[PDB]
Amino acid sequence: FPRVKNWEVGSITYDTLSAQAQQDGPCTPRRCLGSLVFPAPEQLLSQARDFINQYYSSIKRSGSQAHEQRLQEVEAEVAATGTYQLRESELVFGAKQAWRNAPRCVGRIQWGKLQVFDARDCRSAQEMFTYICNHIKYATNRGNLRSAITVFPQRCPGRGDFRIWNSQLVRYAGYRQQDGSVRGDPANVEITELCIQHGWTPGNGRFDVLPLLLQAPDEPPELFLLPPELVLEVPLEHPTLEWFAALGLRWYALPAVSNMLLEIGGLEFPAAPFSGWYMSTEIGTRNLCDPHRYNILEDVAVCMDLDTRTTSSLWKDKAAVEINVAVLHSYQLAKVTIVDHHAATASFMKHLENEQKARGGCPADWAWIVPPISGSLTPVFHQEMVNYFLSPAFRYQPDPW
Amino acid sequence: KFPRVKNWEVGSITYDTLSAQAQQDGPCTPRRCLGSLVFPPEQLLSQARDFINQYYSSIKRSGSQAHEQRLQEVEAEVAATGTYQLRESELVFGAKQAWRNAPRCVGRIQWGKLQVFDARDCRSAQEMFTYICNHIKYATNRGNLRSAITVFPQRCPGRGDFRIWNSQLVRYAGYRQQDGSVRGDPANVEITELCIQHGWTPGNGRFDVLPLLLQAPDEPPELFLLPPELVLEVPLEHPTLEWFAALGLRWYALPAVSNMLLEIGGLEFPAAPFSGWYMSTEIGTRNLCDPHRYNILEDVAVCMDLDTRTTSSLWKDKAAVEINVAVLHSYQLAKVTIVDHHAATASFMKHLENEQKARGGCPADWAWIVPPISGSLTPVFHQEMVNYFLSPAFRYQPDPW
Ligand code: HEM
Ligand code: HEM
Ligand SMILES: Cc1cc(N)nc(-c2cc(CN3CC(F)(F)C3)cc(F)c2F)c1
Ligand SMILES: Cc1cc(N)nc(-c2cc(CN3CC(F)(F)C3)cc(F)c2F)c1
Ligand SMILES: C[C@H](O)[C@H](O)[C@H]1CNc2nc(N)[nH]c(=O)c2N1
Ligand SMILES: C[C@H](O)[C@H](O)[C@H]1CNc2nc(N)[nH]c(=O)c2N1
Ligand SMILES: [Cl-]
Ligand SMILES: [Cl-]
Ligand SMILES: [Gd+3]
Ligand SMILES: [Gd+3]
Ligand SMILES: [Gd+3]
Ligand SMILES: [Zn+2]
Repeated sequence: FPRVKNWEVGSITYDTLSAQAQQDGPCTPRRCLGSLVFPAPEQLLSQARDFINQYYSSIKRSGSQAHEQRLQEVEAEVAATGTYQLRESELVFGAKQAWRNAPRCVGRIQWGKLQVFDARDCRSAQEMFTYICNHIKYATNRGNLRSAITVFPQRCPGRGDFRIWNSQLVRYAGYRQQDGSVRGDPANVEITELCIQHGWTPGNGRFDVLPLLLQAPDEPPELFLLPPELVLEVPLEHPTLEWFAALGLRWYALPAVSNMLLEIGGLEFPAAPFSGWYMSTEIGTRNLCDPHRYNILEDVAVCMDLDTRTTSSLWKDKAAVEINVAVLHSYQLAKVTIVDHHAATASFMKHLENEQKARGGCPADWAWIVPPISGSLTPVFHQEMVNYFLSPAFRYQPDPW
Repeated sequence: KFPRVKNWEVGSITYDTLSAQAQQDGPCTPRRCLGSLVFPPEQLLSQARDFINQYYSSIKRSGSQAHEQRLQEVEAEVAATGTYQLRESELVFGAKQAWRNAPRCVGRIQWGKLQVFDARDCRSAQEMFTYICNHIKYATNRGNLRSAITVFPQRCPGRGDFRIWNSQLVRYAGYRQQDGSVRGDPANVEITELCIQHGWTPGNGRFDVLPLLLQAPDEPPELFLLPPELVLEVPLEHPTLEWFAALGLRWYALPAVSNMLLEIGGLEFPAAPFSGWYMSTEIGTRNLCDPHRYNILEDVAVCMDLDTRTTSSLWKDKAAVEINVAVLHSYQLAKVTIVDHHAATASFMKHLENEQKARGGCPADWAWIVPPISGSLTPVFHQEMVNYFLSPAFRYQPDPW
């Protein structure tokens, strides 16, 4: 079992949980590919059997009558139908486990506190839309954000998938420009074009909230505008740089990923949007300062009267820190939940400790857990980590177009 | 079987075909990635054959008279002696290759410019000291630093190694207390205790340059005072924070790693100190702000009158940036070569581009290439990378005790 050191404290642990890693990653003894962003009834049964074992362990009923009976029921259902259905309590447990198992999530100290909306009876894209609106409403909670997932019907033989075409429930449009530039968010050019192609009348601002493209089984995607009073946004200002407000920057309250596949015990839920709350570096560092995103770093630095003619003035570092200060201040001012990267990584360290006691390890992707500014100022930088895949899991999947 | 590698800032794609040549298996498997872990008779002929072939291809002389002749001589030497001697030009070529192959080095744009001092006729620790003193004076060059390596005799069976017990040629002492805590550098408490144990009168300061412990084969180490005029140091001041000087901080000019093992063509050099120049985050972020190093961050924030009562003021990030400014300002004022993390990573992207054309890829350790502050503000953050072991190489080796 891999030995793991924390270099700040000197403590050492062994990740025994990694030995149970079912599915395989991209690395080999010849080469490590850890930095890459994107690396049959019998096999359904063995996946299902392992999940049921997980579930009955969690409720202190391993080896019990109810445990063996459920294993038998699942085998019989797979034999008779090619698939099986989760019980409601199994779905809740499995959704929480998938979050808990997500190696790239620094917010997992919260994994036990997750509101699970069971939408597996959803019949249409129109009912899908209503479920999504109520997710957004519940999760936003007027700024006091609450973690939630809504689970739409599973993939099954004989029917297409439910899919949310949007990568998040709330996203800003990206309009390819006349001269080849992008107005708004360059990350969203593709989905923006698809929305227009599907009847949306575009805007022309930098922060136009996109409509939803929702796909019911064997249906074209259908366009739905979000009710604007459901989409809580935060205008960005800085506590001491009064000109910052004149940038006209905004971001939205709710980070709700909507393009990932939820896998539980072999069953696949291609539509299962989940939401928490932001860590401020996601907005202030990546979304606003990535060169291929809003790319505001140099404009802020010039307004700050920094010397942008030389790298050794650290103008980039200074401007990025104040942009992150603006995000934290603005969300706090607006009474919208947000966590800074110091508080988040501190809580993740407690999560690793909890998980070492509970499970003998914790799958974690160092390059995603360490924040994109001030890396070695946070405790996770000095913590060696073991990255591996456990199920239940959130998985990437191809775009439906 | 050729990993696809994407740069996410630009969208460009390359394939690392060089990875298909990796010799020493790394620590990762398809079941788990260990990429964040700091530390994971005549097969000598196959390693020598391969290295000789490397040398002659690099001079456009594969399959020619001198190539075959050199192949026979190493064969004859190993048959008659069980080992072989590197030609002078081969030692130079191999040192530069080991540097070029170092996956954790962001400074490899310089790999072609390296001064190699051949100390393979060395004997006794007194000779090492004069060799080390020659290196330090050459490398330091009154602040206009020049990359250099000194290669002491290779390991041979039945006889002890040449070893430098210090991890660097210049290191500050770390002294315990009437209460456990350390005055000076906590990274060097052990070698301080070893140096004192061998007769060195310790100082009482936070920045006392340690003596050298130099080990001739099968002899105990010998203490050597470094000539103080040969140890160039930089008092740290800040361009605008007038009180920063009064903190009494210093760092040394020359980063000279002296505990790693150089391996060329199957031959091993446990004493081969190499030096370049600092990247400013090494000093300003890790050495001065790591909690287990000088841990100065909060003292600087107090002096800056920052709100240390909440993490979301980003007082840590602000104090860190100003410490890095102070490092850069002070080295530039002292006319000592230094490179900031923005300049260094941009040069590394150019190195990756050069290596793509020259060799079809480049072994790179993402977690070590991305700087410890402002990670996603540097281009390497957005570059996918492949990590693997090529030879010649710098390897880690156990403490010689
Ligand atoms: C409660 C507050 C939460 C915080 C502060 C948080 C934080 C984060 C952050 C910073 C990332 C990296 C995202 C990026 O760089 O793009 C992430 C990834 C992720 N989070 Fe969490 N998260 C939270 C809640 C949740 C919840 C409720 C779930 C699921 C039930 C979840 C599942 C995931 C997954 C699957 C990823 C990986 C996404 C990917 O790699 O594409 N997170 N989280
Ligand atoms: C010339 C300017 C140079 C710069 C700016 C530079 C920069 C760096 C940096 C920042 C690191 C990370 C080390 C740490 O985090 O403590 C590193 C590692 C390393 N450097 Fe360079 N370096 C330079 C020259 C050299 C030379 C001349 C050699 C060898 C001949 C070399 C070989 C290495 C090796 C082997 C490592 C890996 C250390 C390890 O794996 O622990 N570097 N370099
Ligand atoms: C629940 C939750 C909370 C939170 N704080 N963040 C996220 C979150 C996750 C991602 C993953 N994306 C796919 C990619 F790899 F492209 C990047 C992207 C974002 F923008 C996010 F906000 C999700
Ligand atoms: C030639 C050169 C230039 C430069 N800029 N840095 C280094 C350098 C390398 C290391 C590696 N060490 C192993 C560990 F992980 F323990 C840390 C440590 C340092 F302190 C350094 F300064 C070397
Ligand atoms: C190429 C590299 O893996 C990529 O830029 C990663 C690095 N770490 C990350 N970490 C987080 N949290 N989010 C990201 O999108 C990324 N991107
Ligand atoms: C645990 C983690 O691997 C460790 O802290 C690493 C991370 N990246 C690093 N990167 C560099 N350049 N130097 C280091 O010492 C480290 N330390
Ligand atoms: Cl986002
Ligand atoms: Cl150092
Ligand atoms: Gd003002
Ligand atoms: Gd303007
Ligand atoms: Gd005062
Ligand atoms: Zn790996």
